[PDB]
Amino acid sequence: LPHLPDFSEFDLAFRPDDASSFGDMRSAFYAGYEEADREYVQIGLAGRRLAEGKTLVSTTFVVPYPPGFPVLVPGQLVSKEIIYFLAQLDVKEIHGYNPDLGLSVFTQAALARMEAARNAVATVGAA
Amino acid sequence: IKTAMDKAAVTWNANQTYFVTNGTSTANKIVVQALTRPGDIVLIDRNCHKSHHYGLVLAGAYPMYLDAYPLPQYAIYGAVPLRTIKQALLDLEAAGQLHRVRMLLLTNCTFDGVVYNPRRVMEEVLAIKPDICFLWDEAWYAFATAVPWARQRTAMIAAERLEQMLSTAEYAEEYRNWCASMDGVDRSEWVDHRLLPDPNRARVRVYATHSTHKSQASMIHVRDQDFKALTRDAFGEAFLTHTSTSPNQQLLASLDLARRQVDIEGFELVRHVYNMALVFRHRVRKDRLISKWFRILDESDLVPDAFRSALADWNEAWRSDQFVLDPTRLTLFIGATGMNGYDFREKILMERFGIQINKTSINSVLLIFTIGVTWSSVHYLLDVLRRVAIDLDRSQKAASGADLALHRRHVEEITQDLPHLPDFSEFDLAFRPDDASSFGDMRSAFYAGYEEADREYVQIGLAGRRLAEGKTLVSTTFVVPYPPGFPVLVPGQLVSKEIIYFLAQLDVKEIHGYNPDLGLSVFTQAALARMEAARNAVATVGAA
Repeated sequence: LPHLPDFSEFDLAFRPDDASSFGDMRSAFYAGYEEADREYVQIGLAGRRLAEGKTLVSTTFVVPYPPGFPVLVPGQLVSKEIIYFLAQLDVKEIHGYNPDLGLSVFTQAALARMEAARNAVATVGAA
Repeated sequence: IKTAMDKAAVTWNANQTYFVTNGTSTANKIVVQALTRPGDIVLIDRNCHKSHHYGLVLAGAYPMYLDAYPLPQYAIYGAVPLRTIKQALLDLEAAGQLHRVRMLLLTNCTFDGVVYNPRRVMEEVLAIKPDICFLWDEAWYAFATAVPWARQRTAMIAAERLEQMLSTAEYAEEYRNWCASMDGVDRSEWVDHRLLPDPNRARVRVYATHSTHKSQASMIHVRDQDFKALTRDAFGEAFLTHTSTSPNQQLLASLDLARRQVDIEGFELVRHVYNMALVFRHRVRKDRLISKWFRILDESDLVPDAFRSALADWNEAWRSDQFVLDPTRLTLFIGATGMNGYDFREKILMERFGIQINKTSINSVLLIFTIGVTWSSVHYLLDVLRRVAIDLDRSQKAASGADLALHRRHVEEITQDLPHLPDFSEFDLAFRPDDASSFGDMRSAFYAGYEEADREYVQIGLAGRRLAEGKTLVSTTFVVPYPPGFPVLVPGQLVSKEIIYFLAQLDVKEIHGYNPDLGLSVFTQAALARMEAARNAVATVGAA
C-alpha cells in the first residue's frame, strides 16, 4: 500500500515567515487566477520534472471527492507521494483537477517573481 | 440535463445559465468573486443590494461608488446617469488607475422602477474600457422578458445585440466615420460626446442574476466572450466556495421543471400583469374622482428632462431613450391627501389582493404588480382609492377655515419641503489607496473595525458636535436602513452632516449595524490617525 500524502510545506514564495511553516493560501488562490502564471504539467512527467530540481507549486484546490479532503491547496509543494496517490486514484469526482489536461502549477518565472517580491517585502518590513 | 440547461439559455437568450439554489445573494457573491480579484477596482451603484457590497469586501475589490440622481420631491433615488459613469471612468484615467477597473456592476431596474438602457451604457463604457465586465442585478426586472417592448432593455438581449453590432462591417464604417469626426477633441471631453466601442478591441462580458420564483432558487445568466479562457476556472472555484458543489447535474436537474413552467405558461401571466398595470394607471389618470387627490408618478416625474430625449413613439422611446419607467412598479403619490405613506398603508390599503406594497416613502407608496395580480385586484384598488377620494371630498366640503388651514399645512409639510437626500460622502483618506482617486479600501475598513480599542460609539448629538468641532466621523460597519434595504454607511465611509440629519429622523422598521439607544460605531481619532500614518508610510516607502 503506497504511503498516504502527508501535507508538504507551503512553497517558500507564499510563506510570510520563512522560519515557520504557515503559508498564505489567499495570495496563492488569487495569484493562480492569472493565465500567464499558470501551467499544466501531465502527471506522467511530474516525477521527471521534480527530479530535474524544479519546484512544482500547485495553484488550485485538488479535492478528491470520496475522501472529501483537499490533497493539494494553492501554494502547496507538490511532492512525489502526492503525485503517486493522484496517479493511482482514478475516481471521476475530483474537484480542481483533471487527468487529461494536467496538474495546474505556477510557472517557474511566476514563482521566481513572486518569491523575489516576497523577499523584498520581508526585508523592507523588518527594517 | 445539459441539453435542458441549453433550453433554459435559449429561453433567456443567454449563452450559459447557471442556477444557484441558495438565494439571489449567493449568486451575486458568486459572480463578484469569480470576476473581481483583490485590488481590481469595481464601479457600483450605491443603491445596489448589500449582498454586492459584502461580495466586494470578501473579494477585496476597491469599490468606486456611483451615485444616482436624487428626487427631493418624492425622496427617492432614480438611477446613475451615463454621464456620471463616463465622468468617473475618465477621472480615474487622470490618476492612471483606469487599467484596474473590472466591473461596472449596475442594477438593471432600480427599486422605484427606473430602467437603465443596457445596450447604450455598455456601448459608451466599452469605448473607454474595451475589456470591462458588467454584472446586471435583475432582481427587480426578471419578469420583464416576456413583453417585447421591455425585452430589449434586459442585459442578455442588449449584450447579444452589442455583440452582433461590433462584428458588422457596416458598424466598422460607422465607427471609422465616428472616430474621424472627433479627431482633435481632448479625451477629457469624451464625457460630453456620444461614444462608440472599438470593433476590434471591445469584448462584451455580461453577467445577470434572475430570481427563479419572480417570473429561493436564483439564476446566473452568462454571455462572455472569454468565459472558457479567463473566468471558467475562477467561476467554478467561486461556485464551490459559495455552494456545496461546482456546476453539476443535480443543480441542473431542478431546472427542467422551471424551464417548462416559464417557457409554456409563465410569459403569458407576465403580459397579463403588464396589461393590468397599464389599465390601472390609465384608470387613475382618467377617472374624474380619483385624479383629484391621487397621482401615479410616470416618466415625466421620476426622470428629469436632462436625461430625456403613438405605438412607434413608445417603442422608440423604450429602445433608445436613456431612462424609462417600468409599468409594473407603480409609485402612487398622496401628497395632496396630506397623509403619510406609512399612515396610508396602516389604515386604508395595506395588502388585500395579489398586489404588494414594498416601501412607503414620506408622501407615496410603491405598489408592485406581481404575477398574482388579476382584474379583481385592479377593481379593488380603484374602489379603495375611490372611497378615500369621496371621504376626503366630503371632509373638505364640511371643513371650516381652521380645518382647511390644517389640511393645507398637512399637504405643505409633506409635499413642498423635504430633507435633502444623502449622497455618498467620501472614503476616509486612511482607507483610500491613492489620494488622487476616490475609491477606498472597504475590506481593510471592514476588519479594522473589529478591534475594540480602535472603535467607539458616538451619539447623534455628539456626532453633530464633533463635526462642528472638526473631528472626522468614519463609520466602521455597514449601516443599512431598510426602507429599500441598501446601505447608507459602508466601512470607512466618512460621515457627513447630511448622513446624520437623515439618520436622526428615521423610524424605519429594521436597521443593521445601528443601535439608536447606544450610539453609532465610528473609528476613534487615534485609530484613524494611526491608519493614515501607516498608509502614508507605505506610499512613501516606494520612493525610498
